[PDB]
Amino acid sequence: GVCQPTEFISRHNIEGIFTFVDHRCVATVGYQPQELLGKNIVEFCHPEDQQLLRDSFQQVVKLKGQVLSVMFRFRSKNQEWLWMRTSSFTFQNPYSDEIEYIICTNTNV
Amino acid sequence: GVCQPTEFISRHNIEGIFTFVDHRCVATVGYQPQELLGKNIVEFCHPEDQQLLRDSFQQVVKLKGQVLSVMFRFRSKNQEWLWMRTSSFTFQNPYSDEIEYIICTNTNV
Repeated sequence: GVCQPTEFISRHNIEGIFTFVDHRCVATVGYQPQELLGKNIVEFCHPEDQQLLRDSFQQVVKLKGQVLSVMFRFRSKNQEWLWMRTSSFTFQNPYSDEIEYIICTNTNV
Repeated sequence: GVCQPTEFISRHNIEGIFTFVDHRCVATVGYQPQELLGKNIVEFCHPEDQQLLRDSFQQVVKLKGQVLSVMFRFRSKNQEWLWMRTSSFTFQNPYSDEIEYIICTNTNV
């Protein structure tokens, strides 16, 4: 049942900064979580795809709890553009209903 | 870019108890997080698929950090068996490398 990884989950603040990444990012895009944490996801995005990815972040926060999916090229550690299909949605605190973070699942396609 | 959901992320203890579920579970399997949290995932598994799912949970902890993927039928709230493809892996504390959670991404096939 052993899988090689094909996706990783990240958490982001509303501006796009990585605040959590699981270790599958090493296999998927070549970076350790430590190399991504504190950086904006848009810094790893192909310049042509940056408005898509920005629009995704803006919209996911406007309709809290709605899921979006976007496709964009991600800069791997090995200096390749990797096509990524990322689903995004906000996670609300169960008690205040405020946005706690944006949850991204980033799949290499 | 709006997506209807057909996967959700859960976290589990080593025995399979749900300790986290995102709200996409409502669309995917019909339950609120509160209906899953504190129950074992095996309680929602078709009896014929229970040993596969047990074997998954046993092995993911043995090779901590390795990703596994299993297919099993999940009992939805609407009393239907839904085929689920679940990837599982343990998330390690960044400083001790001890297991903190099992992270499951549960996708309706």
